[PDB]
Amino acid sequence: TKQFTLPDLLAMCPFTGSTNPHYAKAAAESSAWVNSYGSNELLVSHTYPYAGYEQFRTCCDFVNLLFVVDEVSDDQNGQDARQTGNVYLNAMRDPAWDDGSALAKMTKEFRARLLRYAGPGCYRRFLKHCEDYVDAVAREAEYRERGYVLDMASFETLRRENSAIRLCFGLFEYVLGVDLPEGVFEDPVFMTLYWAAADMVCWSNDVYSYNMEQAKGHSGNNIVTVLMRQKNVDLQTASDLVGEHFATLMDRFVTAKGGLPSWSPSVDAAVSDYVRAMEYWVTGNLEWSFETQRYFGVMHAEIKYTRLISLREREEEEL
Repeated sequence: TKQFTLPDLLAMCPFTGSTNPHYAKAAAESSAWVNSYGSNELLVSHTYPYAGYEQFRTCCDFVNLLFVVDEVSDDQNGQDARQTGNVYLNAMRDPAWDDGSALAKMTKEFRARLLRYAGPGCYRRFLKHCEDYVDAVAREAEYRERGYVLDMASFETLRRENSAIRLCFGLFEYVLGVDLPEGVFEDPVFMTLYWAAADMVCWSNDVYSYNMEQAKGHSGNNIVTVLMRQKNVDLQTASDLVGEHFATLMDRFVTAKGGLPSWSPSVDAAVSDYVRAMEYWVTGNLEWSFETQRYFGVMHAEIKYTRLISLREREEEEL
């Protein structure tokens, strides 16, 4: 198999995306903050287009910090990657903790930003998602250095955490300025929307990044690889099944959305803000994927329309 075509995820997406007007200034400041120790911030602008200046700058700094942790991690063994995670995690959990390293200082800077406006529920859930993320990144490093590909159900549990999508959803309440009450997170209809959206991001990202990951021997943390080995199907079929799974979760989302409970007028208004935020992430991640060069190369703009991934075209650009 020398080429395949990506599923038309944007055709399946009934939502209208937007961008953040504070991108130009806030992205540059966050690029400068990183450098002191633009494409990463574009994802943030697309996924948090409603965020105010200071909240959008916090979001930019946080995603960059994940990109830093992810990139240091992907180049490490299981022992070292776990050590990198514990620096991020200890600096998040413990105000007294700080080993003087660059990563701890970056973490503490972000923590201070988040703690200006984060409520007690946002911070509690966020630390919990920090522990799960670090563990999953550590394990992901362990499995990559061993050659071990997970079975599908084990893989989703792990990918849901090492994607850091629960941390990004975990900023909604910081950006919007409100803690949701615990009963909302326990409602089965709301959990349905949360997981459908979380998984839509994970699955689209994987089919888009598959070609880059496999060129780098990084493709075992990817649903396309898991589908091909667990289902014994070829690459185009794996693509096909990712498109089918995306459209089914999208069906689940638009339908569940129409059925949420009513708590109170102030809680219902915040719930609705949270749901639009999830929709914005799904759509913005699709649009950003063809705007950056990192998944599809120089032709990424044209690939938006052809959806063709070709080895010869790869060989044409590499030469």
